[PDB]
Amino acid sequence: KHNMKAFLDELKAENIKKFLYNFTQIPHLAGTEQNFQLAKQIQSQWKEFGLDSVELAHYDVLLSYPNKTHPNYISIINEDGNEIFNTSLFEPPPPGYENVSDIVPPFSAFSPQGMPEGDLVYVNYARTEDFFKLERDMKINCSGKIVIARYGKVFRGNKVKNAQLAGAKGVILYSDPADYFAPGVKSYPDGWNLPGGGVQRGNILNLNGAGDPLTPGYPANEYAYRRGIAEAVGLPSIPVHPIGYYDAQKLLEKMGGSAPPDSSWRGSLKVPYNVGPGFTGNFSTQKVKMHIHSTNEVTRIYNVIGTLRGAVEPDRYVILGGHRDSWVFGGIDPQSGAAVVHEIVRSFGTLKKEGWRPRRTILFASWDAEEFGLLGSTEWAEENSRLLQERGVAYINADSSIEGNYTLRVDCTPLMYSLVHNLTKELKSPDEGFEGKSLYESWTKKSPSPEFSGMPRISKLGSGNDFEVFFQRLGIASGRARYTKNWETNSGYPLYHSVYETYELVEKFYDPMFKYHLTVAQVRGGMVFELANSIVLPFDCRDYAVVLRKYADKIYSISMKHPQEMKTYSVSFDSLFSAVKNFTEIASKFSERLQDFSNPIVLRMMNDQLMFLERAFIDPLGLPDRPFYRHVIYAPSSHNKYAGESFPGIYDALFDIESKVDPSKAWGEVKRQIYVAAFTVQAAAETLSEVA
Amino acid sequence: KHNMKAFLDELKAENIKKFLYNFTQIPHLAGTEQNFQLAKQIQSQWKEFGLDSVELAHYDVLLSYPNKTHPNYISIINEDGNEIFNTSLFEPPPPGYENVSDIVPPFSAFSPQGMPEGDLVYVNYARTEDFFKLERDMKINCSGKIVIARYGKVFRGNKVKNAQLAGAKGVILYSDPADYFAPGVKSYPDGWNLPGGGVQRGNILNLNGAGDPLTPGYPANEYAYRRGIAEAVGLPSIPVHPIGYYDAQKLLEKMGGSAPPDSSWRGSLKVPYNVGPGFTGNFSTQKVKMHIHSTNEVTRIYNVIGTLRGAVEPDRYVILGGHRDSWVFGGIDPQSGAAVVHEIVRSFGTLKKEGWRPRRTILFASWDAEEFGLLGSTEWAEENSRLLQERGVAYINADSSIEGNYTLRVDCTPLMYSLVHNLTKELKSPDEGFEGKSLYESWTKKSPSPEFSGMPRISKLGSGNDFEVFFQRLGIASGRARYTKNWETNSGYPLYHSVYETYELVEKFYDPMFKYHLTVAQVRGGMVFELANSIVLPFDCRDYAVVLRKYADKIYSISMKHPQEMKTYSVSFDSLFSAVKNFTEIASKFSERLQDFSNPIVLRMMNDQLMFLERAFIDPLGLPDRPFYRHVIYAPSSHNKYAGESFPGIYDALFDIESKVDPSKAWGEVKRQIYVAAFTVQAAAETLSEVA
Ligand SMILES: *[C@@H]1O[C@H](CO)[C@@H](O[C@@H]2O[C@H](CO)[C@@H](O[C@@H]3O[C@H](CO[C@H]4O[C@H](CO)[C@@H](O)[C@H](O)[C@@H]4O)[C@@H](O)[C@H](O[C@H]4O[C@H](CO)[C@@H](O)[C@H](O)[C@@H]4O)[C@@H]3O)[C@H](O)[C@H]2NC(C)=O)[C@H](O)[C@H]1NC(C)=O
Ligand SMILES: *[C@@H]1O[C@H](CO)[C@@H](O[C@@H]2O[C@H](CO)[C@@H](O[C@@H]3O[C@H](CO[C@H]4O[C@H](CO)[C@@H](O)[C@H](O)[C@@H]4O)[C@@H](O)[C@H](O[C@H]4O[C@H](CO)[C@@H](O)[C@H](O)[C@@H]4O)[C@@H]3O)[C@H](O)[C@H]2NC(C)=O)[C@H](O)[C@H]1NC(C)=O
Ligand SMILES: O=C(O)CC[C@H](NP(=O)(O)OCCC[C@H](NC(=O)CC[C@H](NC(=O)c1ccc(F)cc1)C(=O)O)C(=O)O)C(=O)O
Ligand SMILES: O=C(O)CC[C@H](NP(=O)(O)OCCC[C@H](NC(=O)CC[C@H](NC(=O)c1ccc(F)cc1)C(=O)O)C(=O)O)C(=O)O
Ligand SMILES: *[C@@H]1O[C@H](CO)[C@@H](O[C@@H]2O[C@H](CO)[C@@H](O[C@@H]3O[C@H](CO)[C@@H](O)[C@H](O)[C@@H]3O)[C@H](O)[C@H]2NC(C)=O)[C@H](O)[C@H]1NC(C)=O
Ligand SMILES: *[C@@H]1O[C@H](CO)[C@@H](O[C@@H]2O[C@H](CO)[C@@H](O[C@@H]3O[C@H](CO)[C@@H](O)[C@H](O)[C@@H]3O)[C@H](O)[C@H]2NC(C)=O)[C@H](O)[C@H]1NC(C)=O
Ligand SMILES: *[C@@H]1O[C@H](CO[C@@H]2O[C@@H](C)[C@@H](O)[C@@H](O)[C@@H]2O)[C@@H](O[C@@H]2O[C@H](CO)[C@@H](O)[C@H](O)[C@H]2NC(C)=O)[C@H](O)[C@H]1NC(C)=O
Ligand SMILES: *[C@@H]1O[C@H](CO[C@@H]2O[C@@H](C)[C@@H](O)[C@@H](O)[C@@H]2O)[C@@H](O[C@@H]2O[C@H](CO)[C@@H](O)[C@H](O)[C@H]2NC(C)=O)[C@H](O)[C@H]1NC(C)=O
Ligand SMILES: *[C@@H]1O[C@H](CO[C@@H]2O[C@@H](C)[C@@H](O)[C@@H](O)[C@@H]2O)[C@@H](O[C@@H]2O[C@H](CO)[C@@H](O)[C@H](O)[C@H]2NC(C)=O)[C@H](O)[C@H]1NC(C)=O
Ligand SMILES: *[C@@H]1O[C@H](CO[C@@H]2O[C@@H](C)[C@@H](O)[C@@H](O)[C@@H]2O)[C@@H](O[C@@H]2O[C@H](CO)[C@@H](O)[C@H](O)[C@H]2NC(C)=O)[C@H](O)[C@H]1NC(C)=O
Ligand SMILES: *[C@@H]1O[C@H](CO)[C@@H](O[C@@H]2O[C@H](CO)[C@@H](O)[C@H](O)[C@H]2NC(C)=O)[C@H](O)[C@H]1NC(C)=O
Ligand SMILES: *[C@@H]1O[C@H](CO)[C@@H](O[C@@H]2O[C@H](CO)[C@@H](O)[C@H](O)[C@H]2NC(C)=O)[C@H](O)[C@H]1NC(C)=O
Ligand SMILES: *[C@@H]1O[C@H](CO)[C@@H](O)[C@H](O)[C@H]1NC(C)=O
Ligand SMILES: *[C@@H]1O[C@H](CO)[C@@H](O)[C@H](O)[C@H]1NC(C)=O
Ligand SMILES: *[C@@H]1O[C@H](CO)[C@@H](O)[C@H](O)[C@H]1NC(C)=O
Ligand SMILES: *[C@@H]1O[C@H](CO)[C@@H](O)[C@H](O)[C@H]1NC(C)=O
Ligand SMILES: [Ca+2]
Ligand SMILES: [Ca+2]
Ligand SMILES: [Cl-]
Ligand SMILES: [Cl-]
Ligand SMILES: [Zn+2]
Ligand SMILES: [Zn+2]
Ligand SMILES: [Zn+2]
Ligand SMILES: [Zn+2]
Repeated sequence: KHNMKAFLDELKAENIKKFLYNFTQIPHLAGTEQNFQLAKQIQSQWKEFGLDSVELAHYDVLLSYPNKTHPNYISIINEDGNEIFNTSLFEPPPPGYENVSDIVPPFSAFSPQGMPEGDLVYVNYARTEDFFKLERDMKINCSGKIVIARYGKVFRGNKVKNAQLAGAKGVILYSDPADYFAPGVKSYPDGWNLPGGGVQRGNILNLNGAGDPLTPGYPANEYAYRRGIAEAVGLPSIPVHPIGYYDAQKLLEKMGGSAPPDSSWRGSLKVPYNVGPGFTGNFSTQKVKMHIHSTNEVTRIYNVIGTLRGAVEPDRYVILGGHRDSWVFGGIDPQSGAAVVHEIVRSFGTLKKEGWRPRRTILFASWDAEEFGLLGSTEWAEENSRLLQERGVAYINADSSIEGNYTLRVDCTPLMYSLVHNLTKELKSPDEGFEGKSLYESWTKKSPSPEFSGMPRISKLGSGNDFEVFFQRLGIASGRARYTKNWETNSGYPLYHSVYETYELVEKFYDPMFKYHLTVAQVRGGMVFELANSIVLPFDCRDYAVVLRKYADKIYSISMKHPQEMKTYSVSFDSLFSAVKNFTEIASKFSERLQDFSNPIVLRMMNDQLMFLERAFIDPLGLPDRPFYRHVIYAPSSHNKYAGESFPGIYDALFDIESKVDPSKAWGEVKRQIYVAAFTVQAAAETLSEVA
Repeated sequence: KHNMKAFLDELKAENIKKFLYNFTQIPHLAGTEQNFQLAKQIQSQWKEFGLDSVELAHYDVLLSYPNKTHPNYISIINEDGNEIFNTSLFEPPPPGYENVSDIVPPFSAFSPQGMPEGDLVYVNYARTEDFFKLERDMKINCSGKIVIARYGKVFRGNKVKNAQLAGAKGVILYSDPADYFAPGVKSYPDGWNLPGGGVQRGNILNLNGAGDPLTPGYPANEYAYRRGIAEAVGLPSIPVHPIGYYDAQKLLEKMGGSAPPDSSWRGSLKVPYNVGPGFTGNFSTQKVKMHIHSTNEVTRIYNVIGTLRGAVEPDRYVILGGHRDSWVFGGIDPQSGAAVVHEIVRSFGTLKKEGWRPRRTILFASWDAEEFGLLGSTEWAEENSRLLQERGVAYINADSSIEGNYTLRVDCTPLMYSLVHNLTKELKSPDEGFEGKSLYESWTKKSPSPEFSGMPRISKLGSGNDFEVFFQRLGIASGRARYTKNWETNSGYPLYHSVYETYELVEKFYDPMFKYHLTVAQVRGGMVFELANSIVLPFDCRDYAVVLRKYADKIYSISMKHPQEMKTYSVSFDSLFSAVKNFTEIASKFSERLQDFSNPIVLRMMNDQLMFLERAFIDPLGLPDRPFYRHVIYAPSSHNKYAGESFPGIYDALFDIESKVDPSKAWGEVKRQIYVAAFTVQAAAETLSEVA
């Protein structure tokens, strides 16, 4: 039989292992020849595997690279202008890779050039609340200072935006052992921890879903009109550079000024974690100098797009996509995901060769330039937005398959919750101590839902990955799954975006039997299989009703911290709860009809109502000042692009509202967002009513 | 048989006559009790007629009314402040209506209040080119002057916007006999011309598709957040009032200053048509004073929505909509259209009672507050935008059925051209001298296409009516048809928006046998019938390809008036012509497939490609500073809301470009619009490619 079981059984751990090794021998940095060559290899193999069509879709987008002959570094300088300490120019390469060419040295992609010199301020994680603490409580002024921040907690682009708004003239990012060195584990190559010379690369843009900085709204094709750099979206205005903790210790150890305000500001280095500004008495005339000479350059990038045409609904697309570009070797990020995609394509193709086809079209994507701001997926979705809008059933992401070996992690739209529960009950757990048990059982035991007994935790979609354009801009039901660590005995994984993130890292420490990779291939591949083949789309609208009520309770509880203002300005959540109540009623009735209808028009009408339900949460006017975040229920947090926020329009209107100098105007805007949200929830509900 | 012929034969001229009489006995001004009562009558009758459901959809929107106890008027005042001449407070009512209550006196809806006093400047039609002529050629400064403009040529809202941008402190609008009095015809009640005491009512907003001024983007429902008046969309900032030509003559006769620049500035009154400023020597100390006391008030409005559920595709909507609110009696505008809609509903219902149903759902609408800015249709489309976006096949408008008795006038998307040709070849001409001939033959003879022998003229959609939200905002294929005058022996019709526009006007002078009304009911009703019942949607994509090439030629020819700048800034139309060429190729191939496929999924897939083709021309970012005009091929002209402009983004970027003080920036923006247009044409084309 050609059924999900056939598809699943054909997936092999050893294949995924072979593909991961194959993809991680040399760096595949976006816009380089090596990553174009990998694209052509993947294109060829997907054709060999049996896909109907496999094309490259290329764009010319703004990328950023260090200058090979003018290296980036940071100094402590003395009064005579002698640079008495310099940060490293590269990470010591790991065993056996010491002769590998083209390893990009650590840098912050899209930093402007500059050589600012000044006094340091330490800002903890550079989060919104860290700057509140500095400015409001500690009375420390960052204006004209170089800020040093530890990586962790939030997306590094938000840190830079926060430092810029505080008036900083530069930012130094560093990896603190508190956040990147698990106690009792050895650093690479002897364990999975970050060595003192290791450094996290990464872009520092604030694109808010725009895609290529020069072409917001439109694909960066051969005739595209480009904004001038001064009008580009999301570039930082101050120099930024990342360092490791050996180098950070040399920068922090001399810090004077104010003590850290409390223990949450202290990392693990043997330094006082003084906030500054500047150095203690004897060193008070020394300064910090950055030297950044990276350049932004419009560069060609290549997505691979594979199509497996549907037998019955070829105009309905289920998309499995993940990136291919990496900072260096991409042992975890993204090649552990890309190897799983490759095996999934291979398995679907085996079935296709035996005469099978999925009901709906499956599209497979290898995205480029994800690490530079989700550029490849976003340009392609801009090019194809009309097809995606009217035909996109779902998008399943496929970045890093593992960040740990403890349990599953799933983030998805509520419309997929029931699909994911059902699938994981039919998969075997690969966990020690759960042999013969389902993945659902092990996952539920290791990661219980905070709200329901006997259910697992499933998180909201945030961002920082290639689903953002499909979900938050276009309103296509989206999901992701991977294996993760125990968050209660441990900040991602330590070697993230370092030269040390290699094939050996995965093979030796994360997943030597490739059983977690295989489990992840079964979950992603199985979701795609069900989405593409189920007669009725496997979305349960009733799960959206439950979460909408949870999010309405949550946003109301935030507002209710301000009872006097709610009285004064007549701020009511009645309309939103009314909309949520109606959504619950209409969804329940729709579910009954879905169960209770041989009629393919009624089916397809009902599948269309299912497919367009996520779409109904899109507001074509976008959220305030973020026109590419159009989904009214979910947006990336304005304080941390990685985290999802629910009812983001209302959340941001209420955020720090007590500090707004015109409360009438601020509360007016809260009420406006309540209206927009109530209206959108009711409008989405009405898409599930009888159509005439 | 239940076929189009049965539907058509059931339509009766005498019914349409009865309904028109019934709808025009008293005024039905938006937001008044009489128009709520008419809504309830129509709702009841549509139910009686056999529709499946008939509901009222109400909204609370900003309307504008004169103050009953503080009348609007205009004076000439002398130096002592004595008002030596006052304009009329009302139009002399026509025979038999002298005791009719609740006739709103002439006013410009949404005028702010004020009593400005100053010197007059005559500005011809107050068009963009008229103000160019004043300011650039004649060196006449309108700043601080009251401007007087004749109605005609362009939408009166554009006149007011133009006068405001010229610095005018007030506007007087008047009906010149040149534009409202056909030579050799008597004025009402003895003929169809405008009497000297007649006055044209009408709103003067510049909404650019926003709908209710206080709620752009969202329906004005019971919990809606409203903008404060100062942030409202589209309100004028200077007082405006309309007068008739008896009163205009008294204002114009004393005018001094500069002679009119040429004969195109002279109307038909016995006055010199001097431009001013101010009066000739003896009267030079007299001024003009306006007194405007109208108020804007949020007011409830009611649309009637009738549903005739489709038998096979109930989730596909064909909409027949037209307004019900009138300035006074609405003898032509809108009740000649509304009576035709009523008869169309009656006929469809007769068939429904015999067991027939259309393939697709037909929705019938009686829109409210059209005369105050398309408010009823726009709020309802804002409320239902998700349903309309994903399910709207077409929108057929149904305002005034007659503006003359000469020939047909059709304005529609190119996707309907072939539908309209085919239908009109199957209808009888009602014209004298064409008995036994088709409507196509008479229409083609009387109104030949400017480009093709043996074809009739079909115009682009402009705006100023209830299709605007469906077509320019939402991208639903739209059309309209009516009977019109011979534009070559004659500015709409003379009695437009006057108390004299009555049932008797129509019955005595326009259409005594109601045969033109009947023809129009056959065309509108027949279009709806074919759209709702044809197995394959009756849209020919190839007709869009032909017009796109015409519009590309046209916009290129405008640019080519500036060869030096095109060289300097490297401005190429290559990408747009390439996109148009591709559209032509892909449409041709799609047409072959459409002809060449028992498979209802392929059919519906193909019908979806047909339905979403108009949709593909929508850009979700809108046109510059006009976010509700989203269609990239067609928008209302920025100089005249009534006229459609093709490639409006490029057109506006090129408009008066030689007067821009930064040519590099201006030509940059031309190139940007070329890119947006090329991309959108190519993207629309690709929706017609094989789907996988
Ligand atoms: C959740 O779903 C429910 C439906 O189960 C929706 O209920 C609607 O709520 C609105 C707003 O509260 C009601 O609006 C009211 O409508 C009255 C007229 O309704 C009649 O006519 C319409 C159309 O003809 C029919 O649909 C309806 O069946 C009735 O026959 C108005 O008269 C009301 O206005 C008056 O009172 C208000 C409030 O005090 C005053 O402000 C006004 O000035 C005026 O005096 C009012 O507008 C509507 O009737 C309800 N529909 C129902 C029950 O079917 C909820 O709106 C929905 N939630 C959300 C968030 O959308
Ligand atoms: C109307 O429809 C036609 C198709 O019939 C489209 O034609 C495309 O035109 C674009 C832009 O001109 C071509 O873009 C070029 O692609 C080359 C690579 O193409 C190959 O690879 C892709 C994917 O792998 C395949 O789709 C394709 O079949 C080829 O195998 C690039 O190398 C070109 O860039 C180089 O030259 C340019 C121009 O001198 C330089 O600026 C660059 O720096 C670089 O050196 C270029 O990008 C594309 O190949 C065409 N597709 C075809 C013929 O199938 C039109 O674009 C379309 N019109 C519009 C408005 O969309
Ligand atoms: O330009 C961009 O937008 C991104 C480019 C690039 N993307 P790339 O480097 O390819 O991928 C980074 C994705 C990090 C993200 N973190 C998160 O989602 C962590 C967010 C965090 N949640 C969690 O940490 C979390 C952990 C365990 C669990 F069971 C559930 C949740 C939170 O909600 O606060 C994740 O793990 O999915 C980059 O981040 O540099
Ligand atoms: O607020 C609004 O937007 C409109 C409210 C209200 N709408 P309401 O009062 O209900 O309806 C007014 C519609 C006038 C429009 N003129 C036009 O389309 C004339 C535009 C004109 N074309 C023509 O005059 C024309 C004539 C004959 C023919 F065979 C083809 C075209 C042009 O292109 O320059 C028409 O005839 O369709 C109003 O105009 O006051
Ligand atoms: C996840 O798995 C569950 C459990 O199998 C699925 O729910 C089940 O769905 C089936 C199929 O529609 C329901 O069967 C129906 O039962 C009713 C009578 O109770 C009858 O009217 C129908 O003819 C049919 O036999 C079943 O009740 C339902 N079980 C539940 C809700 O507990 C669920 O659909 C799956 N989720 C997916 C696929 O997203
Ligand atoms: C308007 O009326 C015209 C004339 O009837 C319609 O065009 C005609 O459409 C029919 C139906 O598809 C075409 O018939 C086909 O002919 C080809 C062989 O030539 C064959 O492959 C098919 O099996 C079928 O018999 C016909 O050719 C075509 N005539 C033309 C283009 O001159 C047109 O579709 C109508 N427009 C509408 C309904 O919007
Ligand atoms: C990248 O940097 C190179 C080299 O920079 C030089 O060496 C550095 C260590 C430092 O001393 C710089 O100031 C030096 O210029 C740049 O190449 C130079 O460009 C200038 C013209 O701007 C030229 O006169 C120099 O001779 C070049 N020097 C060398 C060694 O080639 C180059 O511009 C930078 N690449 C970029 C910005 O993309
Ligand atoms: C820290 O580095 C500076 C600069 O060194 C140069 O740039 C580095 C990135 C690396 O590529 C070096 O090889 C380059 O020479 C050192 O200061 C320079 O020292 C040289 C030779 O002594 C002198 O002629 C230059 O003028 C200096 N440049 C500057 C900008 O001062 C410095 O010695 C290093 N400090 C330490 C402690 O190693
Ligand atoms: C509409 O106008 C009335 C009446 O206006 C009065 O009569 C005019 C001819 C002129 O002389 C005005 O200045 C007069 O006020 C308004 O009613 C008046 O409102 C004021 C309070 O603002 C009150 O003191 C007066 O007595 C009222 N006069 C009468 C006759 O009722 C009314 O405000 C206006 N309606 C609106 C603005 O909606
Ligand atoms: C033109 O009208 C003004 C004002 O008349 C008032 O408002 C009109 C709309 C109408 O409703 C009249 O009945 C009102 O009296 C006349 O000037 C007024 O004259 C009266 C009585 O003579 C005097 O007491 C007022 O103060 C005047 N008001 C003003 C504003 O001047 C004027 O006479 C009329 N001119 C002509 C030629 O008829
Ligand atoms: C990754 O695997 C691919 C596919 O097997 C290898 O590319 C092939 O290499 C052989 C030997 O050079 C060639 O004959 C084939 O033409 C290649 N096939 C392609 C490109 O599709 C590639 O060498 C492997 N890379 C590494 C680093 O092991
Ligand atoms: C317009 O026609 C309607 C429908 O016939 C008339 O309304 C009816 O009037 C009769 C007599 O008053 C009532 O018994 C019915 O209840 C009404 N039917 C409705 C409202 O659906 C209406 O009187 C006519 N108007 C004019 C001005 O002639
Ligand atoms: C911080 O520092 C600069 C002076 O160097 C000043 O201009 C700026 O306004 C200061 N801000 C605060 C809040 O003190
Ligand atoms: C793999 O799992 C084991 C067993 O719990 C654990 O001790 C080890 O830390 C895990 N490795 C990684 C990289 O998380
Ligand atoms: C028109 O008139 C006023 C002076 O009353 C002046 O301020 C304005 O700038 C003038 N404009 C031109 C173009 O002369
Ligand atoms: C009706 O048609 C006749 C015959 O051409 C014409 O003389 C008359 O002007 C027309 N009436 C109107 C209102 O256009
Ligand atoms: Ca772009
Ligand atoms: Ca609105
Ligand atoms: Cl992922
Ligand atoms: Cl019309
Ligand atoms: Zn990644
Ligand atoms: Zn990454
Ligand atoms: Zn009208
Ligand atoms: Zn009108």
